[PDB]
This record gives sequence, C-alpha cells and structure tokens, in this order.
Amino acid sequence: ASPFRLASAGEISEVQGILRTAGLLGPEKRIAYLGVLDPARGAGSEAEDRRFRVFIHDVSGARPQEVTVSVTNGTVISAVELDTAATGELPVLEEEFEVVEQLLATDERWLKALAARNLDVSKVRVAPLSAGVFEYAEERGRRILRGLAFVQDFPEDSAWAHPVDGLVAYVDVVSKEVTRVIDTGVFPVPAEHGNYTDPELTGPLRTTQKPISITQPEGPSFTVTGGNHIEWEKWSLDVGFDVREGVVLHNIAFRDGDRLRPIINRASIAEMVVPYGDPSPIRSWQNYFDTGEYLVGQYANSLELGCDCLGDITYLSPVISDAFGNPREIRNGICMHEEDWGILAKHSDLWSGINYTRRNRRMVISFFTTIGNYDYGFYWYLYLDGTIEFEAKATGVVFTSAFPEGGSDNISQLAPGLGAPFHQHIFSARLDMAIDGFTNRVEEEDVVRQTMGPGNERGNAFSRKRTVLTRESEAVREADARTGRTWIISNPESKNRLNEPVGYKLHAHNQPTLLADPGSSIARRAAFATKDLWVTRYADDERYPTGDFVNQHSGGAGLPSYIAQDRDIDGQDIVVWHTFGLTHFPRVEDWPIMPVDTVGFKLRPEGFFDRSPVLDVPAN
Amino acid sequence: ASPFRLASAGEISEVQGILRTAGLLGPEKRIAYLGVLDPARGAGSEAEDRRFRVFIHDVSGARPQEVTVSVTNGTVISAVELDTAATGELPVLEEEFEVVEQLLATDERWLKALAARNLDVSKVRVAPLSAGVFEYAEERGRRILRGLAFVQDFPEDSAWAHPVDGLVAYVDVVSKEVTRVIDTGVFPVPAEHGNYTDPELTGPLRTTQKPISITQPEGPSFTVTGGNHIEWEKWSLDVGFDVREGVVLHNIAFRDGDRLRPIINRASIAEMVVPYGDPSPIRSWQNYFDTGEYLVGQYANSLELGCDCLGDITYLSPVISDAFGNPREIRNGICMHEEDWGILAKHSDLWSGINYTRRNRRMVISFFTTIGNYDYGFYWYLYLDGTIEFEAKATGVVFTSAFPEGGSDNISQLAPGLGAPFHQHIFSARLDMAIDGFTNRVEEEDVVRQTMGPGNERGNAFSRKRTVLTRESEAVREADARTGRTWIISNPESKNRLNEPVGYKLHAHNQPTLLADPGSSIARRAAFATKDLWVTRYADDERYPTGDFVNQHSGGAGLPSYIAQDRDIDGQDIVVWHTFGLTHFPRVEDWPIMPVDTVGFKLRPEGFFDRSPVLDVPAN
Ligand SMILES: [Cu+2]
Ligand SMILES: [Cu+2]
Ligand code: NA
Ligand code: NA
Repeated sequence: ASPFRLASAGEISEVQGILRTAGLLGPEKRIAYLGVLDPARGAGSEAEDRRFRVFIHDVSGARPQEVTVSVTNGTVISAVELDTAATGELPVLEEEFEVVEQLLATDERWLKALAARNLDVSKVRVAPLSAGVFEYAEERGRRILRGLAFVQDFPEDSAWAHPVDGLVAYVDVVSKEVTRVIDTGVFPVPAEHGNYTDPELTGPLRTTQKPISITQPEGPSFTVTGGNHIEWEKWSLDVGFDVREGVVLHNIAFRDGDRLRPIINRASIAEMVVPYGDPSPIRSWQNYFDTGEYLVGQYANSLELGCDCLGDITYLSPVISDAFGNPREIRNGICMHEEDWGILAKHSDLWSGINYTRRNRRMVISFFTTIGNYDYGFYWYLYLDGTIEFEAKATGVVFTSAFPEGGSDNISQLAPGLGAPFHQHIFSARLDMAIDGFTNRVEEEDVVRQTMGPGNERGNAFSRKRTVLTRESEAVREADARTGRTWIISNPESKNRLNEPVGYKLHAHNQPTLLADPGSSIARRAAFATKDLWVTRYADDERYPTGDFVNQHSGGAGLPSYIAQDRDIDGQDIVVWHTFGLTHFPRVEDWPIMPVDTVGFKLRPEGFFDRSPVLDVPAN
Repeated sequence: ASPFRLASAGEISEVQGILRTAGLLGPEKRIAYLGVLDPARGAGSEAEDRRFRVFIHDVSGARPQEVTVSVTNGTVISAVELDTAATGELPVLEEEFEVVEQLLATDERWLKALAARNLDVSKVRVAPLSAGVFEYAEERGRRILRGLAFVQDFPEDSAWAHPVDGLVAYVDVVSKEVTRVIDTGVFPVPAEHGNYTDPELTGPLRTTQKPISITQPEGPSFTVTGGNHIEWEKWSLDVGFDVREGVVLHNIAFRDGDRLRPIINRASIAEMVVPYGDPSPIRSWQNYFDTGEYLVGQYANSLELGCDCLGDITYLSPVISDAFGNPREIRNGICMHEEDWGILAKHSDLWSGINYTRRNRRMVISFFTTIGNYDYGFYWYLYLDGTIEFEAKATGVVFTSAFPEGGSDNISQLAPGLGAPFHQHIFSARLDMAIDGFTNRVEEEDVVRQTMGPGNERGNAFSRKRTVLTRESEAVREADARTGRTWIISNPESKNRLNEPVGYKLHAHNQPTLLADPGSSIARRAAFATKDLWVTRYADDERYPTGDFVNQHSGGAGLPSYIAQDRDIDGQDIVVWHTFGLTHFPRVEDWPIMPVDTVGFKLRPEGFFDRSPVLDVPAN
C-alpha cells in the first residue's frame, strides 16, 4: 500500500472510465500526457489519495485541458481550459509524427522540389521535428511540426545516409495543412549507404571474442517488495516511472545503524535539450526538448537479456497510457542489477603487518529510449560507500546533412558529400534534496590559493572557502574547474559526532553549457542550460526547468520565473537543478552508427557519516 | 627474441656478475636503481643489445656512479661519477628507511621529547620521509631523511591514529647522525584507535552480499606470447615493468585491416608528487615524489585472486634487483583481464525496422603499490572502439596530525583531536606519441562561441578552432574547461579517406594543478605540475619530468630545462606530458581507512579510422 507504487493497468483504465463518465474523453479527444502525482508534503493523512494529472488534446481544434483525477475516490478534481498561445502547446502525439510525411507526399510544392532532384516520392522519408518559436507569426496558437527529408533506397536502408539538403517544410498537424515549403537549392544526395548490418560494409565478423559469464548463483543481494521498493546494502528507495521524465527515484535513504536517514526525496532528469549549431536556414531552428516535447518515457525500449542488460537482471515493466486512455505495458523497460566495481579500500601496513582489501559494488537502475535517430541511456548508480551517480549514454545515428563544397565551420564531414552538423545534448537533473530531513542549505566550495609570506613562509599552504547560498537571487551558479569548485548540500540542524553539519558534495564534470547567443530563441526557452547550478525553494507546481508546456512556448518559463521569487533557501526545503551536457563535434568514427559517449555527475558524502560507512563489508 | 621482453632473473644475475668482475660492486656498494634501457630509435640493427642502466650507492660516503652495462656482450659501457650536490641524490634505499627509527631511539633530544609527553620509546614508530630542499645549508651533498612520530599501542595497532604533533627530526642516513630535533610544543596524542579489523569498531559484518561470479569458460580473448606481448581485439602492445615507473606500455598499435598502425610508442606515469598544504613548521617541508624518490615499482603488491583482481586473470610476475644485485620476483605483481563495459552502440530504427545492439569490453592492465600509509592503483584500459584510458585509484590511510584547538584552515578533523592535513596527489603521464608513425603534431582545440548577426541571424551557431603548437616555447598549455579545451595529436602526413590528417584527442579531467606558491621550493622541483600539458621533441635522455635524480635536487631540472631548447615539434617525433591530480580535503568518511577516489585521462580516435572500427563486432 505504498503511495509511491507504480501505476497499474487498472488505475489507468479507471482514469479512462472516470474521464469518459465525466464527458471529458469523447471520440475527438486524445491523452497527450498522463502520470501519477507525488503525495503532498506531510503524508500523515492516513490512506493515500492516488491522483493523476492528465493533458487532454482535442483533434477538432477545441482548447485542450489540464485535468486532475483521483482514482481512490473516482472523481475529477479539477479541469482547466488551456490558452496554448500564451502558455505553450501540449507534447507531441505519436499519431502526429506519421502525419507529416503523408501530407507532404501530396503537396505540389514538395512534389516539385523532389522532381527537380529526380527523387521518387515513395522513397523519401520525412523526419518530423518539433517546431520551436521563431519569426513566423501565423504559427502562434497552432500545432506545428517541421520536416526534413531523407532518401531510403529500399525498405531496409538507413535513410540517415541520404539527407536531402536545401529543403524543409512546415506542417499544421491539426488542420492537416502544409504551411510552407522552403527550397534554398539542390545539393547532391550522398550515395554511400550507411547499413551497419550489411556484410559488405562490416566485413567478416570477428571470431576472437570469448564469452564473459556474469552470474549470481545465490541470486542478487537486493530485494524488491511492493512491486518497486528496493533495499540493497543499506540503501532504500522506490523506483518510479513517468511517461515524461522516465525513471524517477523516490525516498533515497541510507540505513545508518538503527535509523533510516534520508538523502534525496526525488531525483529525475527533468528536461533535455539538443540544440544544433548550423546557421543554415534549413536547420537553424533545429532544437528539441526530448523530455518536455516528446516525452522520453513513452519511447523506452524493451531491454533484452544478454544484449542490453548482462548479468542477473531484475526487470520492471512500467505501465503508461496510450492516446485513448488504454494501458500499455513497456515490457522489460527498466533493468536493475548489481555489478562489481573493483577495489573499495586497500592498505598493506608495514608496522601492523595487517593486509586489508575489500571489493566495491554498485546497484544499477537503467532504461533506454529512442527518438528518431537518437538513442539515450539513463543510468543511476548507488555505491557501497554512499556515492550516488548518474550517467547519460548517447548513441544512435548522427543527424546528417550535405557537406558543402569548400567546407563548413559548423558541420563535419563523415563520408564523401555527407556532413553532420555540430550540436549539444544537455540534461537537467532535478534533485529534491532531503539531507537528514528537509532543512537543507547549499554552499559553494572553492579551492583557495595562498601567497608566500608570514604564517606560510615556505609557500606551501592552501585552503578552501564555502559560501552559503541564502536566497534564490544568488543561487544561479557557474562552474569553475580551475578552482575545483563544488557544491555541498548540508543540514545545519543535523550534526555528525564532530559537531559539524552533515552534508553531501556534488561533483560536476564542468563541460561547456549552452553555447547559443544569449539573445537567441533557444537561450530564452532553454534558459536553465545557460548555468551549471540552480537552487530553488520547493513548491509542488515547480516540476520542470522549462515549464509544464514546452512545445512551442516563447521562453522564460520555468527556472528564471521560479528564481525571481527570491525565496529563502538557507535551511529550507530546497531543490537542486544541475545542468550538464555533451558538446558533440561528430567524428568519422561516429559513422555509420556511433559508439557510446557519456556525461553525468555524482554526489559523495561529506561529513554525513561518523566514519567510513563500509567498515562492515566482509572479505569474501 | 623481442627487445621489449621483461628482464629475466638471469639478466639481473649477469648484470651483477659483470659489475662484480669490473670492480664496481664490492661489499660497500648498493644498487639504488636498475632497469633495462629502451632500444634506440631505428631498431634496424639486427640482434638486440640488451643494455641496463644502474645507479650505484656507496655506503661509506664515496661518490655514487651511473653505470650502463650490456648483458648481450657482458661489458660495462660507461661509468660516470656523480656530483650529488649539483645534480641530486640517488633514490631512497629500502634499508635506509629502517634506520631513522633506530638512531632516534638512542638520541637524547628525541628521548627527552618523548619523556615530556610520557611516551614509551618502544611504542613510537617513525615514518621516514624524503627530505626535499629548503634552507638548511648543512644538508647539501648529504643523504637525509626526515621523521615524524606515531604511537603504536600494541604490535597490531594502527599507528596513524596516534600522531605525535609538534615533533620532527632530521637524520643523516649515511653517517648515521641525528642532525636536528625540533620540538615546537606538546599536543595531546589522539586516543581513539583506528583499527578497521577490530569487531568493536566494525560491528558485525554484513551477511547481505551475495557472490558475483565472473568466469570465462573458454578462457580470455587476449593472448600472451613471448612472456609479455599482448594481442586483444585488434590491439597489440608489450607490457614492460620498470622499478621506478612501474608498468610501462610499449608499441601500442591497432590492426586496421591488413596493416598494423602505431598509436603510442611508450606510455608511463613518469612522476608523482604529493605536496602538503599545512603551513606548520612540523610538516611544511612534507613533499614526496613517490616515483622519482622512492621508486613505486619496487613496492608493488602481490595481487590476490578474488580480492585484488576478480575474473579470469592472467598474471605477470616482474623481476627486479635488490640492493646487492640479486634478482627478486614480485609474484602476481601485474593483473590483466578483460571486463564487460556495457553498451557499445545501439539504435532502434523505425524506418528500417532494424534493431541493433552491441556490447563493449575493455582490456585491463593494473598493479598496486604501497608507500607508508598510501596505496595507489595504476590502471590502463583499452577499449573496443580505439579508446585508451588511464585511471589512478588512491586509497590507504590518510596522513594524520593533531587537530588544533580552535580549528585550522589547512587540516580537517576526522576524530576527536585527530586531524588530516590538506594535500594533493599529482601524476605526470609521459606519452611518447607515434600516431601512424613518428611525424606528429599537437593542436589545441577550443569551442568557439559566435555572436548573433549576419550569417547567424538566429544566434544558434557555434564552432571550434585548432591552434598548432609549432615550437616547444609555445607548448606549455593550461586547461580551460569552460571552452571545452582538448588537444589533438595528429600525423600531417597520414590522411584518412576524407583526406584529413589522422588523429587522437586527449580528454583531461581539468582538475586543479599544483596549488603551492609559484616561488616555493616545491613549485621549483615539481615544475611540471604547474601546467596541464607539455610537448617536447623526443630525446633519449629526457625520460622524467623532474630529471634523473629527484631526491634532494634544488629544482628546475627536467621539463622546464627540456622546453628551453625551443625545438621544432610540428611534424616531428614528439612526447606529450600530461599533469593530472586529485586535491584531497580529507573527509570523516576517509577515516579510519579511505574508500578509493580516482583521477585520470583518456585518448579517443579523431579521424584516425575511415569509419567506426567496431562494425565487425558480433551480437552474442
Ligand atoms: Cu550527438
Ligand atoms: Cu590523499
Ligand atoms: Na527538498
Ligand atoms: Na614520439
């Protein structure tokens, strides 16, 4: 009876029934988002109220609605009509993707663009991409996708190898109208295929790899109770799943002796942005928020044993809603397992003669999603020593273009005539902090260099300083790798045995943040991505760094709007938002399918425990 | 018959015989360093000449010698008398460590310091530490160690828990004389033990961990021929071992179709420095160069199956010389194995219907060393996709002090009365580069932000720039994480199929470098550690970033002296020296034995291959 259990097929059917009976889910309506709501602060109210938030699209052009329902009481709690021209459009629907290609195939401007290139329309695939917000007045209040074309020589062909450059179209997906077709000129379509299963490209497959067998003969050391509650090596947490954010971790806590100590109340990747750096009018609008606009949870892969997840794997199969309110199961959508992680601690002491070695281990919780050409893996790691780590793994096929004759400063060439525009993949981690409870504060810690002089006559001394972040208006921080800058989240009211406040230290990778001009559209809409660290005061409605409705919103929503409230965050219920990203200058080695690259962050205890928390690990 | 084979016990015995017969190894002589020399450039001279370099100490005070011998011809090639007051002392001898405690136990100044603290001399251990170079005129030309005292309550007790602060002694280890005893005042000796095998500290050991079994039923995918030549998944290299540097990788090369392509000629950690940031006169001299002064290879641990190395492990057992020229085997000193490394590449394509997943793997080559309280793991990783990675793992027991009453800006408190001075652990990787051969160059690559304007009207564009390093005088580079700074090593005369020079990209962690004042002793002696990247022109005698004789050398040797030659490095045989380090502000969780922390770097192909080099990996 945990309030944090996964939504069941029955609850989603119940939500469908409640909405139908209320007159809110007739034949012209579509569910664009459905997800359970987290309990409010202070769950002392006995018996849970399972509430679901629903975004309802209307395929006849009527205004969409935000609806909250309670499946425990079978009632609609609230239903709000939305002004999308003010507060943004709903997330893209899956059935709207398939529509961009079909319309264009009968538009005469599109057909004459293809004829001039001697391209057969039956072979042209259209990548349907989110539109953004630029200088096209007629788009405001309309639901628009943009399309870029790729040639597929046969049904099994990798279309990404054959971009049709100089051509882009804009499609109104509700009225089914092609608003614009832009043809800036013909480019040669690159002719080499990129088919990575074709023996003529791969050569003979290696025979030199022998199997690695990872087994757990007595089963794994973690237990799962209540469907989704995990206990492993003093850690306790619940694994949630949201169709928008994907895997969500709740109630991360650590058993320190006879007391359960909270660390993180809720952890998620709350937004994702992929901005492209090609100034060509064909692609200069190209940005998408995979989480906010497409919902990355709903594109999770079924993960196959021995291929995606190797070892003794426990699977969760989350349930989401389709566009009509029917439950859909993502089978084997979440993998969890533990894996060996080398040496934990080691010392051979000459004075005592004692030799000491212990192994480390980590709990892995992961899923994979696929949007178009991209494939992203989200990995959460819990370690024996109290460390929590997140890792994003980026792979798939690079988004391609023609490579211009005479070169480009914003595209790299992967093959004769084939380019790959420069871009970033930038993530926002939302960490609802609860270090030993909810009274928390954040300090910025910088290394401090000291000058040679009195009290330091040999010039060897160095130190550090910590600056407390007391209000939101001062809580927008940038990285500084040169001074070893880190951030500590502590509880000023909970002290270790040395009478110092307990804490956790956030270690960033210090990769570049959003590179676009600060006056650009994408800088306004992805404002969170311009700084490495934000801290806000907790509020139930402040869930996403870009706002609730990111699709075609003009910008400034989310974090810059939260921060302007200038709320007290010194010993308060606070939320940490960490931006981190990969800047991708594609390489020849990324073609025709890229090897994984990674980015992330981690948190390590800093005076949280009264000594090493792994003294009780045995030798084996 | 490889010139890069490991030294055998027979070769070391032969070196002993040659030196004895030549009158160079009488009863008053000690071998302070012995190691094989790398072949000279252009090994077209048929039949190898195995040459060994020897440092010979004289325990009667006579001048030491550098000797080169050829075991193939049984001759002394050269013997040079050394002026240690000019060019530095020989590395510390193991038998000199045990001497600091024994002398002090009968010195009356030491005995009265202990009496005033009510300490029993039979219980006081003395950590014998390298001396450095400061303002003590009488030390020049003498072989000196400094000692700090710790109390050991019983033979099995961890002495590090009981530092005796305010007390330090200086010992001439050749004449067996105590030069100085400094007593700045009594501090309470901390009384809590730090015994991490004591059940009263550990509590009952966990019973919740179930075994992880990693087996290879058909054996491993790598082969070892000639004792130390490795082939694994298109990689070819030789694993050398040097008593000073530890594991050395030679001839790293990759089989690209029907041709062996070199990448790195020699890879090593060529120096290590651990500077302390406590201004107290008791510790303000405390710096050591574990590689240059102590020789980290000779303190390698025997690694135990299932504890230090888990899986299907192949061991190498290197042979080194003891102080009299007798061979000594470090049994199981080097572990090599392959391990699973998650997803390599993955794409689920909707247009083609093809689902693709492949696993990654890495070859691991590692050893561990123990110097005093410190334990360091050196890990080299080779990945399927061409990536080479190094990782240092730092653990052991922190070096301790008293914690002052009223606090400290340079020490953290770990336990009541117990402090741990701030310090760094800084490494120097020496990468003798050979990207597709020996004509190489280095470029610095910075991300370039573009302003919104004509040719970028939407303000989304960004790019990069590469600056070629043409002479050594411009090849001393600093990190810049904010602009994503990286360095590419390329071969201007070897182009990929796109007619671009082949290359490898060095990705640094961008941690802080040496923090000491630029006018300090340690900044002069560890000058390499003040900058992230150096490039020199290759030369056979330029092996270490600090020089050949680091013990008690006054500074400026090594890299700053190499660089001043201002040699041509644009398309030349070049060497890359990368500084990287951990800045350690000890935490309560580091006590009483610390969990591993890590730092390192990696190199990834950048247009080296004509496409992804892992297209031929099978599915399993
Ligand atoms: Cu990318
Ligand atoms: Cu340390
Ligand atoms: Na909070
Ligand atoms: Na070289």
